Amino acid sequence: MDVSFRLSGATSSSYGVFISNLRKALPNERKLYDIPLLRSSLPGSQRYALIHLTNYADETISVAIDVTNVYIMGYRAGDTSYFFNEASATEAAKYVFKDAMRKVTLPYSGNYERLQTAAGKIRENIPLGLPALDSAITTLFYYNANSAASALMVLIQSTSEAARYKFIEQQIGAAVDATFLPSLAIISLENSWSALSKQIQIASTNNGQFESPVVLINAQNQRVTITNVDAGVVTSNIALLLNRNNM
Repeated sequence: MDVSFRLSGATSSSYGVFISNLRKALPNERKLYDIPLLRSSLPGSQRYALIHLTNYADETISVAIDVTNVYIMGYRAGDTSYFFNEASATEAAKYVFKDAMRKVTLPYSGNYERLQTAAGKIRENIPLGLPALDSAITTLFYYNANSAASALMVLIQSTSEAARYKFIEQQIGAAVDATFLPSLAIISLENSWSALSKQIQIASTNNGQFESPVVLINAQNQRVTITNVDAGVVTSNIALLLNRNNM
């Protein structure tokens, strides 16, 4: 299922609607504690979906994502496609944006470690919020190489991370006319998706108890250890689980 989000006239509601639609395009056979469990894997012809993003100036880029883990493989702007420099993207290039006659291989893979190095900035130094997304779209639309890395980090957190965590969704969506620097509470959630997903799956057959704790940071910068599905992050935050079979 194709989905989309328009910055022109965007509101907290319209962003919520978009995130809601993004989550819906992700297939799942089961749910654990009402949280959809993503597929272990899918055939190339079902593995990808597109996210059409339109900035204020009405310029649009299509972002390709792997629906089993919500990872961005690359994006398309007009007749040019852009793929991350990694095996995942190379594989996706065989299925998406195949009519784009210009194919560009970005100089980095899509993980934070690589991107932060290319950007010379870590996530916490990069503003988020709808206006941030607009600007990121612009730099990707015209491919402003020296700013693409940070822009991609804005794109990832505004889509992938937002889909995974309702909290991140709230924070980014509330920032309609201004931006903000992401808290460690947000970064913490982003860094712990695999772990939380794994522990919740184990918990489903381990009396609701985690095998290993997951440490997060709350809004007061204190470390909070998660050990069971009664934790708030499990009850009222995490909106998708990465399959144990799929990293």
